[PDB]
Amino acid sequence: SRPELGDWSSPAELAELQRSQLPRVLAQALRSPFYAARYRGTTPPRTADDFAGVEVTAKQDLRDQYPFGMLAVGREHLATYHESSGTAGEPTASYYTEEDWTDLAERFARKWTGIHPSDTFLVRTPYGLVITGHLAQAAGRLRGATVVPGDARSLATPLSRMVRVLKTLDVTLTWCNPTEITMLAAAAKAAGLRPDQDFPHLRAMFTAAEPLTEVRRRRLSEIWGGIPVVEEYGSTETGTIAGQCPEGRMHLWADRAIFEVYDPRTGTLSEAGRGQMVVTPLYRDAMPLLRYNLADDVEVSTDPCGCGWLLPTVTVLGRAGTGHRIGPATVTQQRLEELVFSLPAAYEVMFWRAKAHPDVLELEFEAPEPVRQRAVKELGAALDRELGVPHRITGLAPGTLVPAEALTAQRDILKARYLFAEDEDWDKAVMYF
Amino acid sequence: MSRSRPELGDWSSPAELAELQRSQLPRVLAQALRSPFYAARYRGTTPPRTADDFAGVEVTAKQDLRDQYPFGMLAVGREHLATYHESSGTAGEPTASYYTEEDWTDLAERFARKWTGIHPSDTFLVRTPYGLVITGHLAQAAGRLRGATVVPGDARSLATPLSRMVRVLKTLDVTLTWCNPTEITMLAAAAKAAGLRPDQDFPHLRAMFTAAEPLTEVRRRRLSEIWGGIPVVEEYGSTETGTIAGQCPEGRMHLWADRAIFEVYDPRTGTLSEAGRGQMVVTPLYRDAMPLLRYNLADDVEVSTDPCGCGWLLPTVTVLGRAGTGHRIGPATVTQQRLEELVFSLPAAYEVMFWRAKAHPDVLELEFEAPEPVRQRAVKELGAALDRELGVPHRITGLAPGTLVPAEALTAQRDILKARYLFAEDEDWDKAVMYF
Ligand SMILES: Nc1ncnc2c1ncn2[C@@H]1O[C@H](COP(=O)(O)O)[C@@H](O)[C@H]1O
Ligand SMILES: Nc1ncnc2c1ncn2[C@@H]1O[C@H](COP(=O)(O)O)[C@@H](O)[C@H]1O
Ligand SMILES: Nc1c(O)cccc1C(=O)O
Ligand SMILES: Nc1c(O)cccc1C(=O)O
Ligand SMILES: Nc1c(O)cccc1C(=O)O
Ligand SMILES: Nc1c(O)cccc1C(=O)O
Ligand SMILES: [Mg+2]
Ligand SMILES: [Mg+2]
Ligand SMILES: [Mg+2]
Ligand SMILES: [Zn+2]
Ligand SMILES: [Zn+2]
Repeated sequence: SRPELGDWSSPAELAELQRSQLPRVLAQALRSPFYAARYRGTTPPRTADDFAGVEVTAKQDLRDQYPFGMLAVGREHLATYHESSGTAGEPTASYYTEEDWTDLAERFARKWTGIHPSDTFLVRTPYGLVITGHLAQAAGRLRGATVVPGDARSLATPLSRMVRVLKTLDVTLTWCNPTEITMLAAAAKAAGLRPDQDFPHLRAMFTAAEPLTEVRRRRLSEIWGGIPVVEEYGSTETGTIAGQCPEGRMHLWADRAIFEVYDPRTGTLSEAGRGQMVVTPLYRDAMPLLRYNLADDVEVSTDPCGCGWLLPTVTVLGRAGTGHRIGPATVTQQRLEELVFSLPAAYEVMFWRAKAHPDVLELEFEAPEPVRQRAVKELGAALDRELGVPHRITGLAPGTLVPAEALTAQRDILKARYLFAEDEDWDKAVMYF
Repeated sequence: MSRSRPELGDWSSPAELAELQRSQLPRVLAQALRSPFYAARYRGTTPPRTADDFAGVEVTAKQDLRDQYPFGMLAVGREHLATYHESSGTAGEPTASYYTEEDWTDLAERFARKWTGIHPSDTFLVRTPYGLVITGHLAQAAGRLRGATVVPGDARSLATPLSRMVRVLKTLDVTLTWCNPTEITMLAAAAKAAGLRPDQDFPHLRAMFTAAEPLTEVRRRRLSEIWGGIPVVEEYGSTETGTIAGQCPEGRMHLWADRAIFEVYDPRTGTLSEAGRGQMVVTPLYRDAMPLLRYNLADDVEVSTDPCGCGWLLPTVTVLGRAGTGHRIGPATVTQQRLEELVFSLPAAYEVMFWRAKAHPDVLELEFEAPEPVRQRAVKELGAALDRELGVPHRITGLAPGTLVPAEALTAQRDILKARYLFAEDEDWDKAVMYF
């Protein structure tokens, strides 16, 4: 019913797998109050050729239509409801039928390392309204992997507990953002476990949600013993839209969506190049999207890649591509990250932050005491040689940017209690979290 | 014809129920021996295989589940597990439980035994944790079994503060909630703080499912009244057992005895019986991954086989738990359950929801929040109730709202941020790496 990797042998065959779905997709879209309103008074697009004419759908549209302005089915058919991360003030609602969920789960499950019944899969992203935890769990169950629901941002599951679970359950796969990969490495050391040796069953780490350079991705692999760090690109509104190949580039899942690159200035859409990621999902019923602009800054290739899936590649600059002018130079987060994570691994520089002033780059990072002044000097020389920005670099003690208590605090999972003995803490009566 | 597990109405007498149970025990006892824990227990001797042998079977204690952490109780290949969970309470001494896909169908069916129904027309806010504990996953699996739209509210997540849950309750026309009874009061207080009346401004809310705390009928009825007189539907369960009892329309919880053998353990005499007062013992009948033979939850319960007005033909259960622990204060014994009945007997217009007490050898110290006009009435009436019902000496203090339950818990909104490393000059770079 839905295409599989290897169902097309050329870009022309891929294009027809897409084109054949557009009548159903355009018919389903018009069922939603948003698109019915958009094409009121005129004749709607109904054929594949008409799709070239279709107007972009912006984030602002999804926000204006809160909660169910984008809904194309009866609510009786919805399986789950979700809201996006970012501004709580302007919620972005997304919702999925059971059949919508099978497409979502299949796309996440396209992990070049596999997800198997022999896997124990720690899901360490949030389950609170956002889709990310539910998505990894649904893929885990689709493939028969034992799912350990770690959740994230939950008082029930601090880092100390996740490290104990990683070790004691022989976890084989993780799902968490790239910062959480470093947070778990720092929490592992604090629990007396070496990330590079003491987790012999950990075979791959799945990651997304942040702009991630190859330089940082490779260091995260090295920190955890040289195991694969497998990136994907997605959103609450779209699910997974690209996944890594064994060579380390992300390929667009174009059999399940039409991908286009939007120039915001000219307002023109092309199938490759530099611009804003536009997505038309092909296998949705509940929340149809026509050329939804994620507004992520991306470069799409279509270059023949060494893996040979016959899919375009994508690099996600995102916000990390926003140039800040500092004296004569433009610095991006992506370029700073490459310099920070080019420091030797033995310096253990993982946690850092920078502020762009009009005149100077202020940058702080944690490094153990013996190596700190080497690290400050080498990062300074790297910035001089690569950017020529003025900089004030400060090395900090570990425990300064990422406090020791975040790495080691354990928290009992209490329920409300009302009657206490004299020697008990009655501060946990009603505020027990 | 073609469901493999029993449903309400498949037995017409206690004798028929008993045979539905006994017929599963050879499979259950064979599966139990496959686990390292039971194979070790019955090493060197003859293991139990038949129904008659079950009378002989030794209790499995919580301390056994802790000693066996993580997979000493595992009876199948790890390839067959769907999910892994750990219990609430002490993080220092974890209890693991785990379930195959088929184990999950039994769990989901038991939660779904809600006398109010769960239908495709329902929008179901799941407001218990998804972090290792089973509760969020269990409500979500039942929601999907019955076709209800599941809103994963999670609980104890920085992503879902009460202000956001109130907005969701209202704007999505939520029909069903699942959360502990304290969370029901927290949501009511957050609604008021947002300028919404729980008793009128949520017209689509038709029932509230609850568990996890000892809950008196007096408190349960007040929680119903606060939210407009809608049903508050209780169940009783544990991470290791799933749902073991659920409420009937008359307001008592019935044991799901078609899916487990329930026994009451007297710790003093060390005897197991099918009814009475003591510690809840459970033998689940429809699980493969983590077989349990007479697992003692150690919850303090009263099981009655007395007929209820509902007519389901299952024994009822009351869960005293910790709230049944007598603290002696001179000649009087005070229980949480009895204090709760007095606090929630105060008139609803006084708005007393949040309280706490400490047992001193000489005096009961009790504090609660009440609006200013009514506070002195509340202090006096609760004092007279304690004098009349317990005769304990008491120091009762009424507190300003925002004192036990801060305003920021009820109204604070929190952006769901991702890590950022490079900031413009005017931004807060404190959310770089600690972005929670
Ligand atoms: N691999 C990735 N690299 C960079 N940014 C990503 C990646 N995956 C997700 N994102 C970002 O996360 C957003 C998803 O937002 P949300 O739907 O709120 O979870 C995307 O639109 C991107 O801005
Ligand atoms: N309806 C209920 N009434 C009283 N206590 C309950 C109820 N439901 C659950 N519990 C308690 O919560 C425990 C479950 O603990 P856990 O497995 O850690 O979630 C039970 O063993 C009881 O102590
Ligand atoms: N994927 C995520 C999201 O959507 C929101 C917050 C956190 C994450 C993550 O990967 O941890
Ligand atoms: N990165 C994501 C993904 O791959 C799937 C779904 C959501 C996200 C996200 O960034 O939140
Ligand atoms: N059900 C719960 C649990 O098992 C642990 C902690 C909290 C709850 C709850 O109902 O909120
Ligand atoms: N309270 C619970 C329930 O009702 C079902 C399953 C588990 C629990 C729990 O408290 O762990
Ligand atoms: Mg529905
Ligand atoms: Mg498995
Ligand atoms: Mg328990
Ligand atoms: Zn490739
Ligand atoms: Zn009854």
